Amino acid sequence: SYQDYINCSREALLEKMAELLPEKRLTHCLGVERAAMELAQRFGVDVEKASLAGLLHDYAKKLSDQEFLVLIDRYQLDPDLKNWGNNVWHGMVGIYKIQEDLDLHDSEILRAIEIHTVGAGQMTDLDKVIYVADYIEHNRAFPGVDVAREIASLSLNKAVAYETARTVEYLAHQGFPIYPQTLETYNAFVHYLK
Amino acid sequence: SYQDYINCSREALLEKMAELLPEKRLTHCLGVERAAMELAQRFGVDVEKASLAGLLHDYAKKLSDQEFLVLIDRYQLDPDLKNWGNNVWHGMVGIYKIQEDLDLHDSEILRAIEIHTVGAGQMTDLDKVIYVADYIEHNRAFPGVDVAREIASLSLNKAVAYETARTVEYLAHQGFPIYPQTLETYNAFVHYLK
Ligand SMILES: Nc1ncnc2c1ncn2[C@@H]1O[C@H](COP(=O)(O)O)[C@@H](O)[C@H]1O
Ligand SMILES: Nc1ncnc2c1ncn2[C@@H]1O[C@H](COP(=O)(O)O)[C@@H](O)[C@H]1O
Ligand SMILES: [Fe+3]
Ligand SMILES: [Fe+3]
Ligand SMILES: [Fe+3]
Ligand SMILES: [Fe+3]
Repeated sequence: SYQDYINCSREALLEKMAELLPEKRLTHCLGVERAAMELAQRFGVDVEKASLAGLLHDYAKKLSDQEFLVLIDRYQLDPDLKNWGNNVWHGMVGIYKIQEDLDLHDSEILRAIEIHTVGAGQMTDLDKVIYVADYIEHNRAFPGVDVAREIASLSLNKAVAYETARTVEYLAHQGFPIYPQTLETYNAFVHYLK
Repeated sequence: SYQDYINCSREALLEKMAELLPEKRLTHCLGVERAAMELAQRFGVDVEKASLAGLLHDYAKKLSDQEFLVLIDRYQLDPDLKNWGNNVWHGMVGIYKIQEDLDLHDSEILRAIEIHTVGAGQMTDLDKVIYVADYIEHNRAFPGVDVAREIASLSLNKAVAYETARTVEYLAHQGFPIYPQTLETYNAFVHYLK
């Protein structure tokens, strides 16, 4: 059960999360919970760790800038993080909030949530499941989600590669800064597209 | 004159370059020579340094992999360079060939050619002129070259930002690895797009 990892039940979590997040964000988290489960089954990942990471992944999505900044200092994280924003922080810093609120200490789940947005050059299979589940969960309908879904049905590595290539492409298309760890992911996984 | 910087005349250079490169690549270099001159005038860069860098920028475009690898060892360059290819090498490594063949020692011209493909987080105005001239020279006709040209008529910084955003976008669109120094450029210049 989830109580094996956090300090409350799935139901109590859901109640807590419904306070912290708007409907759409919570529905998305439930989406990722389900998608992570199906991917974990297909690729030999502990389904329960995947489900819980999936549900928790955007837990900290609505922390203010101020709170993230507070968290950066308190946990003495990379000072460069202050030069960034919510996109980077909700996973990379938001893990400290999750740890505070829910007494989550499992290093594998924490890592999966940590790098769900930006990935890393080295990802565990759990990491990859969350990173992909987030992209392909059943409520998303961006153009090309069907291609992501087909790729994720066959290869987790190729799904990571595809998602990261489309993110780098969209960020550059939009003229947004690209967190350098995302490029690390991109360059590690890009060979899989072939 | 060019003899102020290299060991032969412009004419003798052109003869030498016509041997080293196919017509299209040489025509391109002449294109960049002219474009660099016009940009140097507009933005307060020494027109002669700009012209010469522009003409020399793709001098080493057809060195073999083997020669680049030879050059990496001899000049004891970043060993990571071996993990890459022509795109990165012709500027970043090709400067050593140019120095060998033409006795070019001016640090400013060398730097401009060095990073003409990938840029850097810090670029001199000469660097920027070459980086942009390469993109907008009169023989290019890629879709959007007209937008690049208009931007380069008004702002060198914005021209750098635009070119780099389109390169990052195209590399990700194509599924090619992205040399991490290119992202350095992208993230330094991207604010200029606003
Ligand atoms: N390296 C990055 N730098 C900045 N934003 C990013 C990066 N990678 C992903 N994002 C964006 O962060 C937002 C949240 O992503 P996600 O956590 O995957 O839903 C999305 O709009 C992504 O485009
Ligand atoms: N960071 C990079 N990594 C790999 N290739 C690149 C990078 N930046 C530019 N290129 C490519 O290298 C080629 C030569 O570029 P240029 O020297 O600007 O004509 C072009 O096809 C560019 O798309
Ligand atoms: Fe997220
Ligand atoms: Fe999400
Ligand atoms: Fe070039
Ligand atoms: Fe060129």
